[PDB]
Amino acid sequence: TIQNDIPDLYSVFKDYFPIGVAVDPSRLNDADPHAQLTAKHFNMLVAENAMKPESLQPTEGNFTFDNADKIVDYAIAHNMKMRGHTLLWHNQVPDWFFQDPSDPSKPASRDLLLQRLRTHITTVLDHFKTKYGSQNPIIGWDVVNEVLDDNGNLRNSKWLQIIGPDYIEKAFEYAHEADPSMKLFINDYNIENNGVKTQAMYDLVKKLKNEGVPINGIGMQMHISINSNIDNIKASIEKLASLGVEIQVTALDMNMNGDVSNDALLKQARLYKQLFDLFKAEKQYITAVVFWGVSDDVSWLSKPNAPLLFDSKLQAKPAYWAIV
Ligand SMILES: O[C@@H]1[C@@H](O)[C@H](O[C@@H]2CO[C@@H](O[C@@H]3CO[C@H](O)[C@H](O)[C@H]3O)[C@H](O)[C@H]2O)OC[C@H]1O
Repeated sequence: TIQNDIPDLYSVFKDYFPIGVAVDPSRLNDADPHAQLTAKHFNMLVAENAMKPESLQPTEGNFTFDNADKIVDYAIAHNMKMRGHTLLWHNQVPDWFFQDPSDPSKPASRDLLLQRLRTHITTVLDHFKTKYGSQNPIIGWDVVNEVLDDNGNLRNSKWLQIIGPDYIEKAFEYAHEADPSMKLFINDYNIENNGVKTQAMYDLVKKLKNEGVPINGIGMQMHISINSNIDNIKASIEKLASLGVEIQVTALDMNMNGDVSNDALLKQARLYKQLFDLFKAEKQYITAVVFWGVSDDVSWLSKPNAPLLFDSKLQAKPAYWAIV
């Protein structure tokens, strides 16, 4: 049972940016405590899995939008905005995209993979626009997800192998052409550490924007840990923001490295407070902050963990109180 009378989390940040959460379509019923926590605390929603490539086009031409639409319907019913996650990734993407259809033992050509990418992107964006029109809550999409490797080079996924380095620019071109009203993001993890990957993201976006690629923002996943350095996060935000793009914190959670003790929860509260003070200070750049999961019991991180503001019993944790 949730605490109904404590402050609605997103309301605390009304003068800064929307506060969202990634959800599962099976946790949206009015009688479900997870759905109650969702509607109470967040004014933005993201599909944790239902809008990924495999979740939308499992086999070629066979589009499965029911779960995604259930989430969109819920966002509309609760006056929430949404982020679309994600049009291209190297995980949760079906193998058929990369296979020659006449000989599945061989790879698709650059032109065929690009055509499939264009058809996927266009169908996905046209689906939400035609079904929901002006009521479409989605304000932007993670057009590409995790395209850098941890050394800062382009990740050598099948997209890169088959097409080459311009597959990123093409994804953005296709998305922009399908729906120019959507803000287009490049999303990634570890770019908040002010290391080689942060520099590579800055370099890549600088390059693509100078070439006219329609990138509107950079999504910083923010899968931080109890040991993360706030100074590095501030420096990363400032560096990426210098490109003149929006910054969104897209998948925030805190890895406790196995320590879920009361002492650790207090340390987590101090760190989350510092993190949100930083986000508020950078409000001129940050346009959304989204948590990757509603409560600890439904977090994607393996156990034991305590990554979010609501615990495994759906109760507000010390970090929630520290922030509000
Ligand atoms: O077995 C499969 C699971 O492994 C899968 O788990 C999801 C994996 O993707 C996570 O979201 C990513 C978290 O990291 C970054 O933020 C990415 O951008 C996200 O996409 C989900 O949280 C997990 O639920 O689910 C499907 C199942 O078949």
